[PDB]
Amino acid sequence: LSLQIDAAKVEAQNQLNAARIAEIFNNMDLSKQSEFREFLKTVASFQQ
Amino acid sequence: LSLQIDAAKVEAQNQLNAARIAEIFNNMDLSKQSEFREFLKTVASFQQ
Repeated sequence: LSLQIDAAKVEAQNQLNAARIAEIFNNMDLSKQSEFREFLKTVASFQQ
Repeated sequence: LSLQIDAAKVEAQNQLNAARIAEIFNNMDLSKQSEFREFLKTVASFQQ
């Protein structure tokens, strides 16, 4: 049951951490991609 | 069954994390490649 709780922790940890990882990545990336686009769009503008 | 749930977690974790990894990479890269192109295209423009 300890090994279990250990798994339970390792899992909880992995889960909240999963959650954390999943989130951070999604937030970081999606947003990042989209904003970088702006940057490009503007560099463009600027050229003209 | 615990080892199983442990695998189930390790797997769930690996899965959502997989998902996370797969996504972030794809988003980060595809987008990144394409935008960097813009940059080049413009540097070009600028030259002229």
